[PDB]
Amino acid sequence: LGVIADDFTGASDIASFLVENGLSTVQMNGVPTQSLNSKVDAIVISLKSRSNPVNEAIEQSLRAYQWLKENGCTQFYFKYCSTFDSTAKGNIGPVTDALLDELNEDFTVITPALPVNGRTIFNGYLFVGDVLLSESGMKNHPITPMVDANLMRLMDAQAKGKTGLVAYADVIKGASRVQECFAELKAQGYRYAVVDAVDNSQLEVLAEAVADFKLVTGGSGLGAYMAARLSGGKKGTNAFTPTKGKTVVLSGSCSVMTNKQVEKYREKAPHFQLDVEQAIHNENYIEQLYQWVIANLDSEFAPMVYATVPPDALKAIQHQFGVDQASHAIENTFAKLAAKLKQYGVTNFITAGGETSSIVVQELGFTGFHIGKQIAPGVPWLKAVEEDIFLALKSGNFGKEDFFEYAQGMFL
Repeated sequence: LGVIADDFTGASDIASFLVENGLSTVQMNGVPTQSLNSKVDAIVISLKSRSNPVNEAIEQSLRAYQWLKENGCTQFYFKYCSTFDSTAKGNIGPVTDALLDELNEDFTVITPALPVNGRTIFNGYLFVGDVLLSESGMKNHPITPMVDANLMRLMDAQAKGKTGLVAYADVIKGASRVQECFAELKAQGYRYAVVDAVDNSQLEVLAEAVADFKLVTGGSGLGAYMAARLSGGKKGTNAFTPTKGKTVVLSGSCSVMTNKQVEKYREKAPHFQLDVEQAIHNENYIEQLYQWVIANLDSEFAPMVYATVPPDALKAIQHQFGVDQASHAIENTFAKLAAKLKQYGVTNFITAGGETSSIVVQELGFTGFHIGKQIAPGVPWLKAVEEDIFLALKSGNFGKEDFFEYAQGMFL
């Protein structure tokens, strides 16, 4: 199974869904230049093609497909947002068409639905919670505003073909009936088919119906049920975790949740607060931190180096050292420390904060990861494809208070 996602958050989202439903998954960030020496059930390629120039999105998508194809994928999934984010030139249609063309196929399904998570489709109209898409916040979206809730109309505006519908009344009759409707829509000259779902069992039916489709499109909802069918109901209970090795926590976020997670963890393990003044003027700071970390790698809980300070104290630093000057010092420090620790032999990295996580992954040079056991919603355990290194990247809002120790508790 090859998934081609139009954004990072969505790629991570569906990838977790595939794993939480029994499928071994590898999420590549961008089209890879080297083959995947690993045998997995699903490979998700994360792109930045939600609203970039349409010919770029098409070329990139075709490149992702060619790679996924070269690397064993036989079924493809074009993943987009559950709110159908696009415009009349919105790449959803162009990309679907390009993919259909390349594949020598002429029909596929459309479904940004996951009823349990407030994304329902009735009569082809998309609802976002209790209201129509056109009535939600999406109506005034900053990049891709949505003023029409009718999916067949939205797709028709940006597609080369015509969009049909498999209504609720027919989905509730089963997979076979859906296929009969698929056969009917195709005879009527439809190239795509929106499928209703006001309840999750409708995705379960569709999942079964599209079992032999060379290509399918949608949000995470369908992909999840496709994984559940392919796995036979298996869950993520047996997804991997880090094996025993040296671990380090690098916290840089100053969000309300992170500040509490740090305040709760410094109580449990060795902690060294990263001082911004020293990050910019002391040249031996990285060497000091490195020595300190490795000399505290034997405690019960991994040592933690953190920049995390209350949003109040942070704004005070931003207005004394400068927003960008202080941001760099912190990022360059974690990056150079993480590189030294990896060379030394640390195999598990637990980061906190969006920027801190990106910089550490950037420095270590990882291009993709094997998705593992879920530590918290949105925070799975990872393992680089390049080498046996595990990482837990926690954006500032995810995880409960005891996140740091918990992340470690599961593999001990």
